[PDB]
Amino acid sequence: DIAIIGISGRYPQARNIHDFWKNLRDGKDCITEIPKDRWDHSLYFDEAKDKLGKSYSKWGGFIDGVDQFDPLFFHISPREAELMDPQERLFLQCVYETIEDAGYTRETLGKHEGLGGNVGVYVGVMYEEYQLYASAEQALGRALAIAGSPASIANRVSYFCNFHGPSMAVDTMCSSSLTGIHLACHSLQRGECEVAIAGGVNVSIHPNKYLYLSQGKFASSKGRCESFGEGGDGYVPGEGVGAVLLKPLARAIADGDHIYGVIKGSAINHGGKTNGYTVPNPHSQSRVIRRAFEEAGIHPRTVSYIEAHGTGTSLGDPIEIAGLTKTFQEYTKENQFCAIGSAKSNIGHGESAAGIAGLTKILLQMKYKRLVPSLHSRTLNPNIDFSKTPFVVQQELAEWKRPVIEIDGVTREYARIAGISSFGAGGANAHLVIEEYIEAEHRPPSSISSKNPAVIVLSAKNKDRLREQVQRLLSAIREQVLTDNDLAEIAYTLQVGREAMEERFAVIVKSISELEAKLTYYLKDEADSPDLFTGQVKRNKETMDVFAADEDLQQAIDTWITKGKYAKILQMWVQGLIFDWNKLYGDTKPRRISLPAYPFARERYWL
Amino acid sequence: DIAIIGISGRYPQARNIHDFWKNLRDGKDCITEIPKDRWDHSLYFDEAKDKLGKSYSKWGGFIDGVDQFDPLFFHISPREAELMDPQERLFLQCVYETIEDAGYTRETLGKHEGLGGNVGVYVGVMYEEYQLYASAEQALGRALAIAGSPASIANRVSYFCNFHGPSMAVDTMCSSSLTGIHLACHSLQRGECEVAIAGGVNVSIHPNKYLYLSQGKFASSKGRCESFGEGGDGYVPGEGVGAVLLKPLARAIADGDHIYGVIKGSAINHGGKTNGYTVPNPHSQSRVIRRAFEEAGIHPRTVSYIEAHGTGTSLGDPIEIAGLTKTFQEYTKENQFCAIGSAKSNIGHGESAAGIAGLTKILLQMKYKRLVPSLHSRTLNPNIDFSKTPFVVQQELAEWKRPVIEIDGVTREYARIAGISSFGAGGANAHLVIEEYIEAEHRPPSSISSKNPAVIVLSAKNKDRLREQVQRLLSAIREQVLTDNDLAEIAYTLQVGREAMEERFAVIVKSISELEAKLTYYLKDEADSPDLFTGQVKRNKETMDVFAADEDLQQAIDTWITKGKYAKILQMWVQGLIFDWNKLYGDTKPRRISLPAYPFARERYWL
Repeated sequence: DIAIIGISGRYPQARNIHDFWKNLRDGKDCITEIPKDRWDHSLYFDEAKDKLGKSYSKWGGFIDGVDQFDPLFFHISPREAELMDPQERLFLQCVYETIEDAGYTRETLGKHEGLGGNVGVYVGVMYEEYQLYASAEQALGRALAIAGSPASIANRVSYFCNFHGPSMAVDTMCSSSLTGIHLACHSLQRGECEVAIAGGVNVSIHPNKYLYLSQGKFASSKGRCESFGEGGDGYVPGEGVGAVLLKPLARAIADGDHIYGVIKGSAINHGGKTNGYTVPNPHSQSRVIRRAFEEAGIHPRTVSYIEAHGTGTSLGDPIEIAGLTKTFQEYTKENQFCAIGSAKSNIGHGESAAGIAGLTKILLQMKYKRLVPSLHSRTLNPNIDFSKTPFVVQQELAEWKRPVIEIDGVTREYARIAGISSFGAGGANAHLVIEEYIEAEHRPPSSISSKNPAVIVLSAKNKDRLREQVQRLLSAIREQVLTDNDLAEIAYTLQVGREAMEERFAVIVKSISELEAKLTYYLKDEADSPDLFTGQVKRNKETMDVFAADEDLQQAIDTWITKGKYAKILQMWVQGLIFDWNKLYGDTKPRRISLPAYPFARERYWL
Repeated sequence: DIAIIGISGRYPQARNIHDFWKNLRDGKDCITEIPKDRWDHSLYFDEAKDKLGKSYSKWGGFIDGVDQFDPLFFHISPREAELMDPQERLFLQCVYETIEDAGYTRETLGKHEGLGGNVGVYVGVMYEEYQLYASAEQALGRALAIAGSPASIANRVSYFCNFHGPSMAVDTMCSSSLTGIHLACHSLQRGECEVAIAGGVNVSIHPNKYLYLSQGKFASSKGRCESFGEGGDGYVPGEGVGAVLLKPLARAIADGDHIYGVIKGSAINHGGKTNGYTVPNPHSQSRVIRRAFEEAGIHPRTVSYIEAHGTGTSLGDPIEIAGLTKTFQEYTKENQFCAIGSAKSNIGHGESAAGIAGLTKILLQMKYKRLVPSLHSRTLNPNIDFSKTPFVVQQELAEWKRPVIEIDGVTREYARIAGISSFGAGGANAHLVIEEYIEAEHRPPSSISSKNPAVIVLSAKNKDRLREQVQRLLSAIREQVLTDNDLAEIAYTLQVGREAMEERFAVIVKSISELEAKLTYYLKDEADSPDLFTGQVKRNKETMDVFAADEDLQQAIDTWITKGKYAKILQMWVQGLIFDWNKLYGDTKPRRISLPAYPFARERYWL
């Protein structure tokens, strides 16, 4: 029982999980031609399978802004950033976004150690194609040295966030993210780490990838993308970066963090010797799925949705279906009781982030309570008939009904269990089982009233960043339909889940409508207005000692907080004082919620 | 308690662990100038730290024959081999050599599964610099596509050997091998794998490595190699490949496999935020060593030898010594009771195989019962004084005396415990604790006599390979001073630890001297002679069904074996028959011993 308390990711035509969900439910094939920002793309295309390495050329899912970073926010020189892997940059940003989404600060995440916290980091990456530019430059002349060591992608994260736990970069073909989650979960069970950060990353920036994908017949001709049925003969590579935060279920419940799902079981293996290399083994797939389900203590009859490795390959889909059918028929002989689909039909093939993307899709589906359509499964493979299999491919958006079944003379309404599979080209295979979280009790004791008004504080490094942050908060309060009953939750998340920074903005509000009105008024260029607090921290330094080496001022702060006079405390917190927000809540701690993260800058940095 | 039952490795100026031990005990600095087979090496040298990337140029440990392979033995086309990573080739060869050394066949290693065996594979590799040639070719014109994915290094091994367990390639800077051993040991404890193969690999084949190592001030000026003391300011990179076979101690004892050592405990972590990147944290080092020793249940007072990360860096050695001193002073305040050294002063800096090389050095020292001299530690660092520390650097070959101490009023003669540390540049740190294996009882019941003569069988794929194998066996029987009391052990190892192949040679022998005489006579070109059996397997195929679909012949074989008439059974095993050698030994199973492995061919294959 390992809970998920935070997730983030950038995927093609989607900067956030919310945009990803919008594209998923709208059924959008977010796969287009290669941008001109990357290689010219006209040197290698020939429309025939002869020796150029292309002819599977203008089809790939790409994330906008791969060369965008805010190195200053991380205390990194521009000269260092220009030569640090974009995978590393993007993973660092995604980990920070995930930590912010979880409602935890780097200085209080797993911090129950006294020196910085025992947090593990696991990242799935296959290859680095950034130093290949250095090699090309060396061959042409000049001199340049980019080195790889994909361990940096996690070591830099652990160094910046000051984590004291294991930091390793696993590597299994097309299953690195699932293997990383496997290892992180086992570390959590053993107690090596109190909290973990698992994830994966992949970006396509050098044509060598496509050249190899064509030299080997792993490409997908002129088809738009993966097709789970009807004569699919390849897969379309895609970019993608993602991360998820893992904590034991009991600790998450006690701390009150919002939980997306629970990873009940996990498994990995290798197929072995087959009739050639890069040929999957249905027996091994069945065994790994079997062991995952046993470790999870789950009856397959209770499963409702399973995400498959997909790839639309001619000789991967029937084998995967056979393995699933064999490992499901052992216990139940019923048919057409489960749904099957893949996010690859939407976003392409990450090859390292495929597993994390599928996990994100499953979590979004389980949060919005709606099964999402698949793509290109209109006709289905003629080779295999789904009538005998227990799987029916989902084609349209539908309510994910809570399963109700009858086993062994007993009728029960089981929860929403789901499965995800990821099989590597080399032979490595991985599987995860997931289940939804059911809250025990849910009631806020009317904590908002004239006796205790809501305090809203936002901190950033500049004026533009603060403006973007407030814009995003307003847009979120609109698009996620937030109410005045989750005002204390927003206040707590913003108080003890966002680092204090140079520029600070604070207001006292009563209703959500008043909050929105004051935020819009601030967006309008007005200087002097009531209940508006704005300030810096570095312009003022003479009174730092005055309020740092004095305890009677702390007693005055306690008295003012008891009285409810938040105006002065905010007027001087916006300036410079450390403030324990936790003691503001004597008891009945409010839970955390998802809010927009820091709007990093978009500075360009390339060789 | 995880036992070691087999090891292999190729290191500079050493094709085998025996040559490695010879060079270690002789105190040989096996670090020389870059061979002309690799890059020209005269393009980048300038003797000054200005912009060419060299000026730390002609100093590195290299393994002879990095482009040598026997693809036919592995059923791989020459065209495939020319474009498969030399790291992958060398690791495959080393894994086969390790399995052969352990006295286990691929078809009987962890084979208690019914379909091929649940064996795990873990490999430590930092970077692949082989596709950089493809990039250079692309830039210059033409077209070529080598792709990396260092997971292949393990996936190919698992596919060839038909293993059904996890196969992953970890990546931590300069600690990948130790992290792999960590993960393999925990998998063994959890039961995911019954047997494991851990290892590491590194080869230097592209100048970009040295260019980066100079651009960053991680190089070692004009000094020959690492210097643990007296003004060392860098490290010298080196090539190296190695592997070790891991099994639980009880299973190894029951199966009778020879055991090198026992891994009592292991630990890994990350330093965190320090005063800059690539700066070690003594507190983190102390904590990881602490946790390793607790997991091992070992009192540091009982430790006798500890291998350090070394690297001779100006700002790594005092910090490592401080960490070790802090984590050792907690329990004991005594000084100069332990020895410290590094194999890096001999073989350079593997950066992925450093840990496996140190483990090999420790195992060889613990087998030959002799502490080996360090190198370049004549004067020692003036900054740190070893008088207060519990460590004295070993400078000459000496007997590794069994420690005898007095703790808490109780005097005891403890075993030979040892430690090994490996710290990464990024911040990842790892530590292992090792202890020797003490046999309970040791006596052969005079199993060799006229009533049961020794049977010696050797199989290879050709005549030249068989000739080399017999030459190596004779040279080994001479150089390891084997007697006539370990004739049954050799017979069993050769019978149930070597795959039957096309060319087979069999003899019946009584004394070791007679064995050597017959082998030498065979080396001499004679055709017809007594007690000599030679044959093929594929020239004869008509009687295969005759002896495969007949059981009365099996009864005749049993009767002949009972009678002791081995001549006919060998005369026809040399031809084609499967034979269960195990039933030849009714009881009192003989143990396995280390013998030379298959002499792979030296075919050259490069871009």
